[PDB]
Amino acid sequence: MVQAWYMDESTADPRKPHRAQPDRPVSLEQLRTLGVLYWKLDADKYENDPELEKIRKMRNYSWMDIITICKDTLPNYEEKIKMFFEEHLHLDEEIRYILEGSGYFDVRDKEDKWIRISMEKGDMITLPAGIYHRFTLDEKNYVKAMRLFVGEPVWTPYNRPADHFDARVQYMSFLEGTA
Ligand code: NI
Repeated sequence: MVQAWYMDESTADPRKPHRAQPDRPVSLEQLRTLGVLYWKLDADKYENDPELEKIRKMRNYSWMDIITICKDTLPNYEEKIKMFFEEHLHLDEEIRYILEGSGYFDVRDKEDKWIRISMEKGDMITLPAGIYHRFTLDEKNYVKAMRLFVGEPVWTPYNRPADHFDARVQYMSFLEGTA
C-alpha cells in the first residue's frame, strides 16, 4: 500500500526519505482532504489498460505523454531537477502515473507542514491545481512516468509565493470544506 509521511526537520539530502521520528504516517484519506487522489494500476499494461482508460475518461485526462527522468537521458537534467524541487503550484492538475522507478511528491498539509508521498511503479496521483508541492527522485535516481492532462498541457510552475492566482484562491476555499 502507498506510503506517505510527515517529514523530519533536516534540510540536507532531499532524496533521502526524511521520515519524522517517531513515524507519523499519512493515510490516503488524509491526502484526499487535501484534494490529492490516488489510483493503483498494473503498470506493465500501460500502453493498453482498460482500467487506466476508465480513470482517464472519468477525469477528462484527454492528453498524455511519457517522461523519463535520469542523469543520462533527460536534457537539461541538473536544471530541471533543481526546478522540480522548488516549492510551487500549477493552475491545473498535476497527474503522474509511475511506470518504472520511483520518487517523492511532497505536498503541504492544512497547517503548511510537508507531507512526503512515496510513488512507485503502478501508483497514479493527481495533485490539485493550487496545491503547493515539489518533486524529487529518491535515492535510486530514476523514474519513468506518464504525464496526463485535461486538454493540451501547460507545465508552468509558479514558485511560492503564488497566492494571487484564482486556482490558489479556489483551492483554499476547497480546503475549508474538507475534514
Ligand atoms: Ni509541479
